[PDB]
Amino acid sequence: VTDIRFLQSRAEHERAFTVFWRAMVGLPAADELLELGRYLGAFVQGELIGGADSYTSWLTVPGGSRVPHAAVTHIGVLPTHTRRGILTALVTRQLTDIAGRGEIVASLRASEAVIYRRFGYGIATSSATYRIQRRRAAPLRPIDTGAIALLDAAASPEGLAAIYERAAWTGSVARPPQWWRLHELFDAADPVKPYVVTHPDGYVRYRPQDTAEWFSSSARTISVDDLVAHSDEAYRALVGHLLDLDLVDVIELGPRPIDDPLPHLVTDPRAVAVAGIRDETWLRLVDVEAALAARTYTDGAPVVIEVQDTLLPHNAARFSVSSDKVRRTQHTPDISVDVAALGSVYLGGNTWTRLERAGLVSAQSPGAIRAADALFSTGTQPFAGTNF
Amino acid sequence: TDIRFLQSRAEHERAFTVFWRAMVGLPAVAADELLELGRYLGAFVQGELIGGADSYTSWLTVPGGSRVPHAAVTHIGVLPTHTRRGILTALVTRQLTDIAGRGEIVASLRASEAVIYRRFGYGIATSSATYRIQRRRAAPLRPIDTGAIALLDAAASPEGLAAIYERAAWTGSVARPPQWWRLHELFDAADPVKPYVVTHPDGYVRYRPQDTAEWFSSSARTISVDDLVAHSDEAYRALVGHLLDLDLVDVIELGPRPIDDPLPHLVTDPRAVAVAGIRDETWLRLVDVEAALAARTYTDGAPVVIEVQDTLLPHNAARFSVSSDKVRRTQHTPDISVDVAALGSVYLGGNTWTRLERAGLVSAQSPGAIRAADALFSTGTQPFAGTNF
Amino acid sequence: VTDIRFLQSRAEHERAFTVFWRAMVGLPAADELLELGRYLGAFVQGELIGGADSYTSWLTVPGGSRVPHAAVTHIGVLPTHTRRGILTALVTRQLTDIAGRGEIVASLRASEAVIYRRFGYGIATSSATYRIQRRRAAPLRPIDTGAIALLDAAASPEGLAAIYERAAWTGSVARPPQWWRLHELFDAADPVKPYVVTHPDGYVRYRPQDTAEWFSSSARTISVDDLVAHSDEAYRALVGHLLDLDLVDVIELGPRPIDDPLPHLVTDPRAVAVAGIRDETWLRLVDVEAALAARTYTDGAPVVIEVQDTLLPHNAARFSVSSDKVRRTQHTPDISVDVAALGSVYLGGNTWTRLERAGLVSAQSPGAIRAADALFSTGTQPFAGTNF
Amino acid sequence: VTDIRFLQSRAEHERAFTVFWRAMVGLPAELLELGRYLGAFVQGELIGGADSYTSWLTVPGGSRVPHAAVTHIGVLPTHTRRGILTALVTRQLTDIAGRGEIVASLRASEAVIYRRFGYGIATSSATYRIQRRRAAPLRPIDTGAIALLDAAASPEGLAAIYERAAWTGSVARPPQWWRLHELFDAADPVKPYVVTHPDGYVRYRPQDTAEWFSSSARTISVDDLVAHSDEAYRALVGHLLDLDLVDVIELGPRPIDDPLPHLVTDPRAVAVAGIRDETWLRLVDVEAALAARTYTDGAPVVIEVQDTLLPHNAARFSVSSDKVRRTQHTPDISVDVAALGSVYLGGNTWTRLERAGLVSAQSPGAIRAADALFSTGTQPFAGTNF
Ligand SMILES: CC(=O)SCCNC(=O)CCNC(=O)[C@H](O)C(C)(C)COP(=O)(O)OP(=O)(O)OC[C@H]1O[C@@H](n2cnc3c(N)ncnc32)[C@H](O)[C@@H]1OP(=O)(O)O
Ligand SMILES: CC(=O)SCCNC(=O)CCNC(=O)[C@H](O)C(C)(C)COP(=O)(O)OP(=O)(O)OC[C@H]1O[C@@H](n2cnc3c(N)ncnc32)[C@H](O)[C@@H]1OP(=O)(O)O
Ligand SMILES: CC(=O)SCCNC(=O)CCNC(=O)[C@H](O)C(C)(C)COP(=O)(O)OP(=O)(O)OC[C@H]1O[C@@H](n2cnc3c(N)ncnc32)[C@H](O)[C@@H]1OP(=O)(O)O
Ligand SMILES: CC(=O)SCCNC(=O)CCNC(=O)[C@H](O)C(C)(C)COP(=O)(O)OP(=O)(O)OC[C@H]1O[C@@H](n2cnc3c(N)ncnc32)[C@H](O)[C@@H]1OP(=O)(O)O
Repeated sequence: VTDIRFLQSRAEHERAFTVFWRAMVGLPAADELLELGRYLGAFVQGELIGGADSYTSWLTVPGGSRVPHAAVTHIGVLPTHTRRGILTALVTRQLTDIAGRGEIVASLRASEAVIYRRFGYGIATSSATYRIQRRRAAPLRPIDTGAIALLDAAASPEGLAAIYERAAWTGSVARPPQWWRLHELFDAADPVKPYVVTHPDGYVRYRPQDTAEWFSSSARTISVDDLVAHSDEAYRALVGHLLDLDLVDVIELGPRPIDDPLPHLVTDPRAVAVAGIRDETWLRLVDVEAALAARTYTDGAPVVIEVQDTLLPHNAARFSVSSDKVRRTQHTPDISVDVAALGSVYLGGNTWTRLERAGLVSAQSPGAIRAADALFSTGTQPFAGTNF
Repeated sequence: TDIRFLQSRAEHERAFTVFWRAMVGLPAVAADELLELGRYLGAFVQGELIGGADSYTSWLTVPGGSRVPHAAVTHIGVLPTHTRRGILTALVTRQLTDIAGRGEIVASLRASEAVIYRRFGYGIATSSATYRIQRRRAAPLRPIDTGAIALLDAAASPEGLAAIYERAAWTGSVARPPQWWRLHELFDAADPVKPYVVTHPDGYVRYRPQDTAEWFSSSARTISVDDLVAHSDEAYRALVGHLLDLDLVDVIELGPRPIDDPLPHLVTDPRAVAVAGIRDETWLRLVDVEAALAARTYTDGAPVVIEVQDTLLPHNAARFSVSSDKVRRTQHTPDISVDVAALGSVYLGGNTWTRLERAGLVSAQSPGAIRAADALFSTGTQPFAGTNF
Repeated sequence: VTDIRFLQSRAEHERAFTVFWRAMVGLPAADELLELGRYLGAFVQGELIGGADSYTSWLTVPGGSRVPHAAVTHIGVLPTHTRRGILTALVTRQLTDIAGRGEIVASLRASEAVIYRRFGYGIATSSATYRIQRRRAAPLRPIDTGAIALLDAAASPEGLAAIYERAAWTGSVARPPQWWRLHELFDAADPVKPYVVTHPDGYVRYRPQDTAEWFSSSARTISVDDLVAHSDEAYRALVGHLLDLDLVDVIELGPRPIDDPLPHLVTDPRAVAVAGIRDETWLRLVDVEAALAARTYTDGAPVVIEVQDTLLPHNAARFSVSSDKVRRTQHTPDISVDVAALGSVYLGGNTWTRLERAGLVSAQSPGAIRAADALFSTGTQPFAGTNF
Repeated sequence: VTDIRFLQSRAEHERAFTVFWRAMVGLPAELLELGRYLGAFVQGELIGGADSYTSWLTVPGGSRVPHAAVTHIGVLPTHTRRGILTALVTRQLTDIAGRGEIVASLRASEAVIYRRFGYGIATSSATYRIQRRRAAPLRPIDTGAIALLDAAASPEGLAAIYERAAWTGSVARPPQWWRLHELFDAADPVKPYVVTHPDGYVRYRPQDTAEWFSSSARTISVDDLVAHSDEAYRALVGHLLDLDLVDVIELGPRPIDDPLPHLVTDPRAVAVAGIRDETWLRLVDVEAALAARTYTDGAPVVIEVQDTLLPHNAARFSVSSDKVRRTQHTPDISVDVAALGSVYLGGNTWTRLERAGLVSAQSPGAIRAADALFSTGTQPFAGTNF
């Protein structure tokens, strides 16, 4: 009755866009936004009623390695065909196809947080929203900003793509040409054009809010939609530019890392308030063995992790993880966990102790948890400054 | 201007009114019930007491579980008629030197303003979070065993809850002396809404219903959890599971809680748990840096040499070789340079070396020096106190 | 000093539109949206300074009969000519002209509730606005939905007009071609296009709200502007479709009947909240005898209602009303009421007991009020769902 | 394991109160009728309960039927989802039947609890906000019989005025109810004004008194308006509209069809600020309830009632203005007892419940004939909570 196959014609590609938009209901150019050969379709009695797509991408794992990543998106089923196992059919077929392509991880941005964990996706990174009261944000230590250059209207999508390409922070994802084309359209839809300030090692985009009432007796606020900084000097210089921007009362940064050292840049840490925290990267480990081997660890003793994976039985095994070697093992495990929770830990956005506390990790010794956290610990919280 | 310790009870009573004046907006009990007799410092100009700073004999749990001698600093304040004259600096300098002589190695406080104490070496070492849970959306991801849960609402005593709290082992946890419990006896008496107290063999939870006059209103029946003590993973799930299953409750507000509280991982809908706010908590001041670094545990990494800057306590201004095996003073060239305030921020695991280096508070001489230091100091849980003073 | 005549030129029709817009102050080709030979103009010293218009329409009265109805609208006088009796002159001529056309009722939508009762208009229907918390709205009984069809971009204004034409609910009014052309203009101006879902016996139009901030932690809301259901099965199927939309958090229905059985469709009636109730149909009985005879009654004993009418003395008489016959009588009345309050009861939107409680009905015999409610009682609250 | 019995000592009744308060969680901190409180005991400890009061309820036609005012229902959170409430409700309803009472009603804390037991939403209440400056009377309103009785009001005197209540949906206010409201009035520092009429009274309290003499909207709140006559109703409301310092008058709870908008020249001065379910009605004896109410001079209709908890009501009833008896004739209408309760007081019609899928018709005119019989002129309303 229901057939799941890859889309193959421009007519099928265009219909999948209409189907995906319909399922999203409230989402605000034709097929120059897609990558040919990765769009799955769900057909009942002939008509296309759902689908799931992905893009060839990479993902930066702890240690800087850039792993093959499938950026899953465009998932949706028409309301006339929901609750029939169609998404499950799409996701199972998609992950198997992602595996055959040599890709090691897949990630998405969930429209609802109750959908994808049953398929092995785990919340691996989170994002924060900061509101800075600029009048209270004098820098604790001097900030240079000498290399700052204004590029407001002269900025191009090709120039910002060149700066972003050298992104090295953990959790960062590829921004293909199709992603920049999509944001060319978003920029055209907003009448307020964004300011672009650059540094030799980064840039920052910001837009004024309620401009019709700028001179009012309220908080003139700007909104930063992208902050790319490949060096500590660039991070401080770019942030320092905002703290020194005249006429600005409130600076809103979002999405930003949950451990962004904004409170440590100012004499008054309370000038920086966290206005919200949200789940970001839903990571699905497609090849668990290859994923664990692509990431780096600390000089600890090896720990054996038994992973449970129902959709991909190839990952259901025991792995000895160490800074020296990652191998399949038959030794008794130190930790047993499902692939979804392993994905939550994989990028460093969660620890083994906290997932065990929630009841998602089974330990054989109280110090097995400590040993595993000693290996997997990272210095920065992972963060994907990009949505798709 | 004379800075001396208070001695007579009249001076202790006057220092409380002086502290209340400095706080301006703080909400009848003898001062001796809430004070430690030999620990209150006073600031005198002419005969008049115009400021002071106090502390309590306490402990603090550092990474590794060790319970370190800790000075719970509080009651700090100067009258507005004597501010900007160096009086607080004289109080803090005398207080920190006295804390050192008592053999206590750390001091912590709760700052009324975030712009006061970093100049004295205090660093934000822990933070607290506020969660709002939409109970209808918070069905447990895995089944939660609540059979050991017992209702103890009116039968709870300050002495009985103190016995459960004493077994606190989480990093950042601080002592709750009898004076702390006496103070919260008064806060409970002032509030007409009495709190529910639900217990588990390894913990307890206190919660209070909000706007009771409009309880049956359209919607948004909220409860407020002011204390969640759980010494076990099973106790943690049972106590939270008790909250998620409470009938008639629409919104559950937890605060203050650890910033890494695994509430989003307990429920099928992580977005049923929303972070409503994050605030600085522990302002930590390392009084004996060497003894503090030696009391905590580290991972099996290579040693790192940290050069510490300390202006108030030059005894700490030195170079320390930090490793899981030994912590000693060294003359070797350092791998990392930091002031004592930022070292305090990292000490409990609430900050990493990379993020402080990014803010310009850490100077590295090798690229991997930061990575090596974070490998040693990293911890699995964010530090958290859950108690104020 | 003041001349009242019908407009006859397109230049006059265009100015009457400018006068009406000026009188409305804050309201957002005109001959395409107008019906000629029905627009009255008020001329002072030659210049057009006010007017009153109407459309040839019908109105569904209790029992299903479709009576000749004058859809009055476009009433307005310039602020430089108010409080001079011009509206009273406009309304008197209009109602007399409506009477000569053989039309028996007139209705309008009042901009202010203090204007039209002095002319015999009474509030005959009211409308409600519902907000449904979708997560709490599981159906009490299973609702089928196989006959539901998505028709979003394939919908035509002509097709929905064909579905609306079968309207049989009490209070429903004609939607002339001019009305649909007017709503073509509203739909073209809004960049957000509406979803159109159909059933063999009805349809429903809905629009997503704040689409720019759809994925944020704020309740994703849709707004239903039209719900047409000619059968209980169509009503349940269409509403059931809304309750099953996967990404929707809040459903707003409005305007809807004040007795819409939404709370009885769900296990949690409090998932449906009434966000407001407002007067809708201002009904004016032009031919009281013909109106009373066109509607149906219950098998009760006749009651004699004495109607007071100052503008139209043809209605100032006593009428013996029963399920069998409606006649003029000289017998002593059982009930005395002005035509304005009779209009309020005429569609079933009010009862005789409550209007007597308000002091608008006088009873001359014991039990006359009780008897009158038995005849005039209806099972459904009247409702138009259409504005003009 | 779990034992369900009636309480027998005041010590048990008092703990049942604390257990009820515990289950209610956030309810604010003698008041009982002995011999009507059911308790749930596991190993000698009381962990749940359900209580009721001897009361009456005004059904269409004015008849005052024996009514069980259900309240105090609650189970400790350590013993929920084990069938204890179902055991309490089953025992309670069978006990209500044995006492000769024909209806039971309650005020539900959650709307998702009691329908499975046959309770139906029979009345709803509304909250009105009147912009007093815009509320001039449409017709002149007399008020010479209005008398200020503010501090001279007594619980015993006001209870005598309420006793003459004849509107459909009204319930008895026992002495225990007035004692409970004596306690609420003593706790509130703002004492209520009490204005009387020969046929009614009205209680009102000023809102936010601390900022009265200079703010945006000085509002008063009317918590009780009892009026046994059209003249008393207009006089009492007219008194409120003529209070010189009041900007906004808030009435609640009031009937959903309160003719306030028809009293003023500006109907939009009266806004509906909210609508909430009120009476959850459970027909304990369907036949006797159908007989106690009045109907119009229509043709008989046969109603088939479904009732799982009380099979005595599972039958077919011929309803007419002359006679209500059990019959074996094929029914014209089929309904479960919960939905029949929704219509019983006139707060719902057969057409709207059928449209919601709660009524099945066997004849085309059966729905229309049933509405002809059951129609009432006033929406039912219980100006009282318990
Ligand atoms: C990467 C992105 O683009 S995120 C965008 C996701 N898309 C949307 O939100 C569009 C709107 N929604 C939809 O299109 C659909 O509801 C989908 C795709 C989310 C789900 O499609 P379905 O065909 O209904 O899924 P399926 O039948 O396989 O359900 C599998 C299980 O997940 C559950 N489930 C699926 N979707 C949801 C949901 N939205 N909320 C809660 N539970 C869900 C089902 O109950 C079922 O559980 P069960 O096995 O215990 O019965
Ligand atoms: C643990 C606790 O209880 S926290 C409670 C702290 N108490 C209060 O906040 C009460 C209100 N404030 C006060 O009483 C006083 O302002 C105090 C105690 C904070 C400071 O007392 P002072 O006598 O003015 O301090 P002192 O003169 O030594 O100032 C030292 C430096 O800190 C600065 N400083 C002190 N307080 C503040 C403040 N509230 N805001 C900003 N800067 C301050 C001074 O400007 C000075 O800086 P400088 O050396 O560059 O000139
Ligand atoms: C169907 C629709 O389109 S409704 C749209 C109605 N139009 C508007 O609201 C536009 C703005 N207003 C206007 O154009 C004018 O004020 C109108 C049309 C409301 C009234 O026109 P006028 O020529 O001033 O009316 P007119 O002089 O005949 O007044 C008759 C009586 O009604 C009263 N009246 C008229 N309008 C109002 C009002 N808005 N508020 C209160 N009373 C009014 C007058 O006071 C007068 O009472 P009186 O005899 O006791 O002195
Ligand atoms: C008249 C008055 O006083 S109203 C006051 C009502 N009391 C309260 O609201 C206090 C808070 N709630 C409680 O104490 C309890 O939840 C009670 C009393 C409502 C229910 O007690 P329980 O022992 O859990 O009821 P019980 O186990 O018999 O449940 C019977 C059914 O109703 C359902 N149910 C019972 N209470 C609820 C509720 N609050 N929400 C949703 N469903 C419920 C159960 O799921 C069960 O359904 P099922 O047969 O499909 O599995």
